[PDB]
Amino acid sequence: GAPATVTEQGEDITSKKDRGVLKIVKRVGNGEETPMIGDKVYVHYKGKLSNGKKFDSSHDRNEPFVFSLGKGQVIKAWDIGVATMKKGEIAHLLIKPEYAYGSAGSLPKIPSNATLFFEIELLDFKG
Ligand SMILES: COc1ccc(CC[C@H]2OC(=O)[C@@H]3CCCCN3C(=O)[C@@H](C3CCCCC3)NC(=O)C(C)(C)N(C)C(=O)COc3cccc2c3)cc1OC
Repeated sequence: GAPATVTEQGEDITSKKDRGVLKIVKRVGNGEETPMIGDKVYVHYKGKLSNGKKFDSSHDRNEPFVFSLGKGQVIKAWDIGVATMKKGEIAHLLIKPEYAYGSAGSLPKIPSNATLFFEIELLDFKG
């Protein structure tokens, strides 16, 4: 499945080069601009525990998810990952626990020491 292909083939997009955030581009975006630190970002997403049978279904797929990039409003992996995405891009991210919920997790849905998998679609961004 996609987590194994991303662990196998994914690009390391970390500063540390610890393969803690691994990326495969699923749909090539528009042009060359990526969102910048402090921009509002608008995405759709699907997340799961990387071992997980199905994507989590507990958010509205219609409504864009919105956050301010690089401001610690999301797990570290998203501040890293989304910054790399072109408008219209769909990417896969495979994330080690130190770029997600670490030792604490976030019970019940996210256990301690959880590796996560996302599909993200970058819809738009604005300064
Ligand atoms: C700076 O560090 C953090 C900042 C914010 C948080 C709160 C959780 C945060 O969730 C996320 O960052 C990620 C990525 C953005 C989409 C939602 N996130 C999820 O982890 C998913 C998760 C993926 C694994 C499968 C189970 C679900 N969570 C969600 O999809 C749900 C709907 C379950 N969830 C509670 C939220 O999306 C709550 O809304 C958020 C809004 C902003 C940031 C976070 C969550 C946690 C942080 O560190 C642990």
